[PDB]
Amino acid sequence: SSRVIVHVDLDCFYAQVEMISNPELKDKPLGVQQKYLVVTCNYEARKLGVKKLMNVRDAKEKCPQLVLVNGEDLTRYREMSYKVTELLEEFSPVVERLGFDENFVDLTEMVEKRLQQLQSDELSAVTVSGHVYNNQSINLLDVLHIRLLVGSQIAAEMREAMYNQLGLTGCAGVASNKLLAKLVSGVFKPNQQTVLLPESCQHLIHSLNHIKEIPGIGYKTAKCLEALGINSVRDLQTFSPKILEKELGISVAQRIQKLSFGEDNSPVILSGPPQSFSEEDSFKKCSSEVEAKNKIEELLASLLNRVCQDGRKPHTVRLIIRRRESRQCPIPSHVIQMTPMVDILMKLFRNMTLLSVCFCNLK
Amino acid sequence: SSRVIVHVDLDCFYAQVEMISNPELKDKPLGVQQKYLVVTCNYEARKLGVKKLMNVRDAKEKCPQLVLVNGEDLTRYREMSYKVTELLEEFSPVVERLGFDENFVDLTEMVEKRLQQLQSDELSAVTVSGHVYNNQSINLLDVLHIRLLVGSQIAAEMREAMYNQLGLTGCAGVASNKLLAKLVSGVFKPNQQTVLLPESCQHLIHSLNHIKEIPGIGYKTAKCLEALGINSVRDLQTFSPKILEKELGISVAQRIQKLSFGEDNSPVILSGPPQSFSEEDSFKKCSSEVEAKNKIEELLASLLNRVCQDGRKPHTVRLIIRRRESRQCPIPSHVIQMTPMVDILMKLFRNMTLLSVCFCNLK
DNA sequence: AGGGTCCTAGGACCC
DNA sequence: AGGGTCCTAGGACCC
Ligand SMILES: [Ca+2]
Ligand SMILES: [Ca+2]
Ligand SMILES: [Ca+2]
Ligand SMILES: [Ca+2]
Repeated sequence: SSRVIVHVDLDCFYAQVEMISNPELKDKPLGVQQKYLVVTCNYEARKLGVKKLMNVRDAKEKCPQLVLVNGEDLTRYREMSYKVTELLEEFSPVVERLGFDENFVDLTEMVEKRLQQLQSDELSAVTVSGHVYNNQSINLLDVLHIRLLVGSQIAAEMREAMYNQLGLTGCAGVASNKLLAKLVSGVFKPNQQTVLLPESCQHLIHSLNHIKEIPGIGYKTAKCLEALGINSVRDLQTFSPKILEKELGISVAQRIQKLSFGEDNSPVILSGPPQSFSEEDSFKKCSSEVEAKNKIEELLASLLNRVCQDGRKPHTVRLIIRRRESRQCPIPSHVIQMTPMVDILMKLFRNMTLLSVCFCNLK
Repeated sequence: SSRVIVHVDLDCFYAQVEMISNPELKDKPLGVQQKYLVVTCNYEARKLGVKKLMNVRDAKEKCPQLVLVNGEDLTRYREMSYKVTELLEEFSPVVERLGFDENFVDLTEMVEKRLQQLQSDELSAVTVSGHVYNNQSINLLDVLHIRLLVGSQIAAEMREAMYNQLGLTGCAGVASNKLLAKLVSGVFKPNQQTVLLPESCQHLIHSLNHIKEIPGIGYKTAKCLEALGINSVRDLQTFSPKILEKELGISVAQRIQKLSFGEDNSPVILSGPPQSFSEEDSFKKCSSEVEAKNKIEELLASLLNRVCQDGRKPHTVRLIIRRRESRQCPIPSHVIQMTPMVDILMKLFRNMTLLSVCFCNLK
């Protein structure tokens, strides 16, 4: 029932794609520009004082010597994301994606293969690759330790294979479940990998500086918790289970309190092909008229430049706004094998600072 | 783009299972008893004046010489249902179930195989099996006619294979989509099969005596339609498409009006294993106290006698009532590999003439 | 920002 | 009755 999971995380991802979509961006302070905000920055830009999601005013005032490229189209980032997943699936079929720049892999079949291609002295060579968290000694007699180094060497290959093949540097974190693997990967922040052996566990949850840093405890679940006298991870651990049941509910409170201890029971989900393809247009309360039309038309050009890909096609259409609301309905089947579409999306709008079109229910 | 679909329908199904679960029920007027109502009756019982869903008072007063068996457990009906689907999947992998006693099969690969294992004189033998609807002549030069007899012979085998193998008599209806196939199967009502060739189409939709008889036009969609001056199938055909769009919506009105003409674009859904396993307890406002507990406990005994089957197991639990409402939440994973369950279902009840427990999200 | 994800409670429907 | 089904609009979450 103990596992080995690894968690692979692409570095300043959108920007690292850019330094390969244009070699001249190397050793330059690069930021990626989305409306009037820098969405992410390469490690030259981050030490000149540019910060992720700090306005592009102060991006150019802490670093008026910053270079910028556009990030309002995602295409190159997304393609380069799926080559990452694809590459990791070459190591194991079960890979779970998480946004464009993280992935998990269950290594427990592949660790249990690699321990049965070792005679005695290959086992005596079972070292760590990368760092160990909280600089913990390894008792190479604890099979949980043994397995959690076999997985870390596997993690090295995934990272070097990403480099030698795809050209991406990225961090990896190995640990007995998706949660501790996700928190340990970020520890040694530039390009490297870190493995959480079992006794290090509590040292990684109490190192957090607010329960919002817990994977899965979000914006609303922090508000509720903070209005109960729960701020520290240990508050959330020691708090009454029943009172948590009945302010947050049975599904949340069982889940997030079990998180605070470092527990995560969920398996690695083979994401496979995506569920949906969608696009967004933010504006400063600009759309105030049925020129909602234009952005609906404009968002549907790219979407039809997308939902002809990967050999599948959509059956439902959804229009999302914040004048969130959504209206959806099935695409009339004769359209599935532009413009008549547009009037469908206006039937959804007329049925109701942002407009979005979304194509899902792919078959 | 024309297709051949067949629609197989088990006769007085629950009762026909009974006449095989007990041979002594042959040539007896059999009804199946659910609370104080006869849920269905074999064809001896139906000609003595017993009617499906007429109280078991008048069931025993139009036919005080009726024999009855219990139908408040479904098990034998369900097992015998899936042997039907299984048997039809042996003919084609893509079978769509519909309640316990109907199925569709797409025969368009198997018709297109069988027409390429015919030399000339086997093609000259391509007759109908069963009846033709509206007693229509067959121009054996129209390939749509040709294919819609090849499918009807296939339909014979499914029915005789059901008999010789499973022992069930049942009706079959073949037609170019799931809708006309479903309406034509019921035409010749005792055990037989009927095929709708293309020109017969309108003769089968206008033969209906209210738009509730259309597959998919239900209880609510009839109410709305009837409050617009729509009662006949031709009312619904000729009614304004836009006004239908904006009283019934874009997804309904596009769908059900296209139904009224005999059109159904939806493919045959390979149902595969079921999505959910659930159970129900009706009562005459009896549960009025936390003896809701008992029925929750009682419904969970059978459900755990069920959700250990077919090699899969549930991840979410749902409690349904009508004091519909439902509350669900994920089953804590340590329970997935009774009694602690019961308290979960009471956390759902306390969060709120019927009580039901439902296990789905099977993995 | 701009993408993604699943859950839920209800809504219709079928038999 | 007593089972089943999918859709939808929202709800949370992640990056
Ligand atoms: Ca980074
Ligand atoms: Ca978080
Ligand atoms: Ca019948
Ligand atoms: Ca109907």
